[PDB]
Amino acid sequence: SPGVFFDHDKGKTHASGKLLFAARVIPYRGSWLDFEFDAKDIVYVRIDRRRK
DNA sequence: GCCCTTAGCCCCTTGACAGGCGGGAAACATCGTGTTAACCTTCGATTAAGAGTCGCTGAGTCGCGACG
Repeated sequence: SPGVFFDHDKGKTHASGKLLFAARVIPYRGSWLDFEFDAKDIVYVRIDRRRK
Protein backbone atom coordinates (compact mmCIF):
# COMPACT_ATOMS: atom_id res chain seq x y z
CA SER A 1 0.00 0.00 0.00
CA PRO A 2 1.29 3.53 -0.71
CA GLY A 3 2.71 5.35 2.29
CA VAL A 4 5.82 5.73 4.43
CA PHE A 5 7.32 2.56 5.90
CA PHE A 6 9.92 1.94 8.62
CA ASP A 7 11.29 -1.59 8.17
CA HIS A 8 13.60 -2.11 11.14
CA ASP A 9 16.33 -4.50 10.02
CA LYS A 10 16.64 -7.81 11.88
CA GLY A 11 20.45 -7.68 12.10
CA LYS A 12 21.12 -8.68 8.49
CA THR A 13 23.43 -6.35 6.55
CA HIS A 14 24.58 -4.78 9.83
CA ALA A 15 28.04 -3.85 11.09
CA SER A 16 28.09 -6.28 14.02
CA GLY A 17 24.55 -6.61 15.38
CA LYS A 18 22.98 -3.18 15.03
CA LEU A 19 19.67 -2.40 13.34
CA LEU A 20 19.08 -0.28 10.24
CA PHE A 21 15.53 1.15 10.49
CA ALA A 22 15.12 1.79 6.76
CA ALA A 23 12.43 4.47 6.53
CA ARG A 24 10.99 3.90 3.05
CA VAL A 25 7.93 5.63 1.58
CA ILE A 26 6.39 3.48 -1.16
CA PRO A 27 4.42 5.65 -3.63
CA TYR A 28 1.38 4.36 -5.47
CA ARG A 29 2.96 5.28 -8.83
CA GLY A 30 6.47 6.72 -8.93
CA SER A 31 9.96 6.25 -7.54
CA TRP A 32 10.66 4.66 -4.17
CA LEU A 33 12.51 6.44 -1.37
CA ASP A 34 14.70 4.88 1.33
CA PHE A 35 15.86 6.77 4.43
CA GLU A 36 17.77 3.84 5.94
CA PHE A 37 20.70 4.19 8.32
CA ASP A 38 24.17 2.62 8.34
CA ALA A 39 26.79 1.57 10.89
CA LYS A 40 28.04 5.18 11.00
CA ASP A 41 24.68 6.29 12.46
CA ILE A 42 23.77 8.49 9.48
CA VAL A 43 20.54 8.70 7.47
CA TYR A 44 21.07 8.13 3.74
CA VAL A 45 18.30 8.83 1.22
CA ARG A 46 18.67 5.68 -0.89
CA ILE A 47 16.29 6.75 -3.65
CA ASP A 48 14.89 3.64 -5.41
CA ARG A 49 17.82 1.61 -3.99
CA ARG A 50 20.18 3.03 -6.63
CA ARG A 51 22.67 5.12 -4.62
CA LYS A 52 23.20 6.06 -0.96
C1' DG B 1 4.23 -92.74 -84.13
C1' DC B 2 6.40 -88.92 -86.93
C1' DC B 3 6.15 -85.14 -90.32
C1' DC B 4 3.57 -81.44 -92.58
C1' DT B 5 0.34 -77.55 -92.40
C1' DT B 6 -2.04 -73.86 -90.25
C1' DA B 7 -3.52 -70.93 -86.10
C1' DG B 8 -2.40 -68.14 -81.98
C1' DC B 9 0.95 -65.42 -79.20
C1' DC B 10 4.99 -62.56 -78.97
C1' DC B 11 7.70 -59.33 -80.95
C1' DC B 12 9.04 -55.42 -84.21
C1' DT B 13 7.99 -50.73 -87.13
C1' DT B 14 5.26 -46.23 -87.60
C1' DG B 15 2.69 -42.94 -85.88
C1' DA B 16 -0.99 -39.21 -84.75
C1' DC B 17 -1.43 -37.23 -81.36
C1' DA B 18 -1.28 -34.25 -75.80
C1' DG B 19 0.63 -31.75 -73.08
C1' DG B 20 4.14 -30.42 -70.63
C1' DC B 21 8.86 -28.29 -68.31
C1' DG B 22 10.70 -24.21 -69.72
C1' DG B 23 12.95 -19.84 -71.82
C1' DG B 24 11.24 -15.80 -74.26
C1' DA B 25 8.36 -12.03 -75.03
C1' DA B 26 5.43 -9.19 -72.93
C1' DA B 27 1.98 -6.90 -69.58
C1' DC B 28 2.08 -5.71 -64.74
C1' DA B 29 3.02 -5.48 -59.43
C1' DT B 30 7.74 -4.45 -56.47
C1' DC B 31 12.03 -1.86 -54.13
C1' DG B 32 15.63 1.03 -53.75
C1' DT B 33 16.37 5.58 -54.40
C1' DG B 34 15.45 10.35 -54.48
C1' DT B 35 12.59 15.28 -53.45
C1' DT B 36 9.43 19.48 -50.30
C1' DA B 37 11.78 23.50 -47.96
C1' DA B 38 6.57 28.79 -43.88
C1' DC B 39 6.50 27.24 -36.30
C1' DC B 40 8.81 23.29 -30.85
C1' DT B 41 16.93 22.03 -31.56
C1' DT B 42 17.05 16.56 -24.39
C1' DC B 43 12.21 11.15 -25.31
C1' DG B 44 11.81 8.16 -21.27
C1' DA B 45 11.33 3.37 -16.72
C1' DT B 46 12.04 1.06 -12.93
C1' DT B 47 14.02 -1.93 -10.01
C1' DA B 48 13.88 -0.93 -5.08
C1' DA B 49 9.50 -5.96 0.81
C1' DG B 50 14.74 -13.43 0.68
C1' DA B 51 19.56 -15.11 -0.08
C1' DG B 52 25.04 -17.40 -0.14
C1' DT B 53 29.23 -15.29 -2.24
C1' DC B 54 33.20 -13.52 -6.76
C1' DG B 55 35.74 -8.60 -8.90
C1' DC B 56 37.51 -3.85 -8.08
C1' DT B 57 37.86 1.21 -5.69
C1' DG B 58 39.00 4.91 -1.88
C1' DA B 59 39.29 6.95 3.48
C1' DG B 60 41.90 7.24 8.37
C1' DT B 61 45.29 5.25 11.27
C1' DC B 62 50.44 3.96 11.96
C1' DG B 63 56.44 3.79 10.79
C1' DC B 64 61.47 6.35 8.96
C1' DG B 65 63.85 10.55 9.53
C1' DA B 66 65.57 15.96 9.31
C1' DC B 67 65.71 20.43 10.39
C1' DG B 68 65.37 23.92 14.66
